[PDB]
Amino acid sequence: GPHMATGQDRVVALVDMDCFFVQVEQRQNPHLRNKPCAVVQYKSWKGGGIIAVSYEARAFGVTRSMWADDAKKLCPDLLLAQVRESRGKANLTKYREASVEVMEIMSRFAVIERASIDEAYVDLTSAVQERLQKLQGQPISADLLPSTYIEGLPQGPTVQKEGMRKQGLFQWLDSLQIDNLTSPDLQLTVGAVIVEEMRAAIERETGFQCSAGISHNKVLAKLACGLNKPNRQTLVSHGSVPQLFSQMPIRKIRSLGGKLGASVIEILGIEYMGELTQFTESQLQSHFGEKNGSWLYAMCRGIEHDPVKPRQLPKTIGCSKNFPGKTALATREQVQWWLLQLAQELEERLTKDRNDNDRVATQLVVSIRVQGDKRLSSLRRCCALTRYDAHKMSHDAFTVIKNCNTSGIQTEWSPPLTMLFLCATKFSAS
DNA sequence: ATTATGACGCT
DNA sequence: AGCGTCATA
Ligand SMILES: [Ca+2]
Ligand SMILES: [Mn+2]
Repeated sequence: GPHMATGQDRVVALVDMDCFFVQVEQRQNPHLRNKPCAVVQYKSWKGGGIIAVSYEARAFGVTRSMWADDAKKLCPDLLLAQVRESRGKANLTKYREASVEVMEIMSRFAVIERASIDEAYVDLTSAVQERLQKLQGQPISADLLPSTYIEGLPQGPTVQKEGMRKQGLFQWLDSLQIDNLTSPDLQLTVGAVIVEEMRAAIERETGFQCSAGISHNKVLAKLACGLNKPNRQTLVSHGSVPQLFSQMPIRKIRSLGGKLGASVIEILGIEYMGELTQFTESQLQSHFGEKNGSWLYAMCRGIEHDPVKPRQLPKTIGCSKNFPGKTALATREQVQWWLLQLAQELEERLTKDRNDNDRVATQLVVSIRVQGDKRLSSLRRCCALTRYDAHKMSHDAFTVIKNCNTSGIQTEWSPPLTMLFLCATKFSAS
């Protein structure tokens, strides 16, 4: 009891931009602001595929991975912004550059781990200790947490949402013991103060709104972030975990949304995260392996130790294109033309990366899919990447994959290719 | 005929 | 190394 770790040593936040590609387009085009709108890629096939949706549009049932023509059936007034096309393919440069804007602001506050194009983890443990010493055991005012929800509160002995938020925050702050600098609840609270400041800086300096979660580890921070979107932040305390997890579907936890999570549910005959506490660590290891079992055993108790890695930049730079249905590449020169298109975009991004970040990729990965296959990827081969030249890279890509062709005729390609992928990897300092 | 990515684990 | 899993706009 004295020695049982509680996984409360760190303060971790996850900051996630609201409807990110939509906000990027709304900043650019004021006519889209405060409207049901979505971002789409391509247009010919069923109006294009939606990849981001404003909250106004979500209210009509518009979702990601919906065709625009179908979204227009739910929301006739839906406004659409198209992803840029370059060299015959969608080009995401505008959103990658907006991502860098936000990541650079966050980095002023602390070490961040880039987790996607629109979100990053923050280890706030040191920043919190410093702010605590400035504070001199002075109470934290509700005024410093103007957009913060405390998960699980209010509780016990107003019908409007902002009213409930303040009720919960007051109960939380009323309870706090600001006298103890080592108190995990106090540490989370100060972490939340800092994240309010970070989110205010992001909005001031970019125009973009975001949500955030604050907790003691990455999984809880990610879960917290989702609880009160958009434009709000949520503090999930160690103490809030039993109630939170008691009705939390297992698939909601990061890494459990796929096959492993489905197996936890099936094998154990349970539905909610909290139900995992009734198994021994060895039981969980027996079913799910040493690593997953130990992870699950601690995670269902609110404990996880995965560090926030100090990495602000992506580890790989890749370019890919699908060729679905009848557009599949059936001739050699088709294949070679697109390999060149991909390689030209890759060269452009790599050259920019080398100048910005002082590094060079050393490996080129080539991937394809074949019609009827499998699997998102059918085949993956690597070769050396020694010069940032598209023509060399595309010639090299063709070399490592040309034996995939089962056509006796070398002018034809069989089976037709439904995907091409070029990825640069293994960066070295330059 | 969601598409275009990007990280990490297994063997 | 090559494959598979899981994730995000
Ligand atoms: Ca987001
Ligand atoms: Mn995200």
